[PDB]
Amino acid sequence: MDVEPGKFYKGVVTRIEKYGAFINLNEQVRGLLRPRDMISLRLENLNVGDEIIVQAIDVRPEKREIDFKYIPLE
Repeated sequence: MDVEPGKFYKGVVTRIEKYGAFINLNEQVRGLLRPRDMISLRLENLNVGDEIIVQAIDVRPEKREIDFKYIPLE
């Protein structure tokens, strides 16, 4: 699966950082979910293995990483 900037995807939380949560979308696709981009869910309540529905903000090939945004449209 490939990821486009602005499309809707579900991902799984790998680890909780003090500045966000790293989430995998696909075998070679991982990104970062930041707290100010979160609506109903806070980093403080997220656990390793939780499936979170997010929208892709920026997909940067040069960086191989993606920004995630939390939406009430789950």
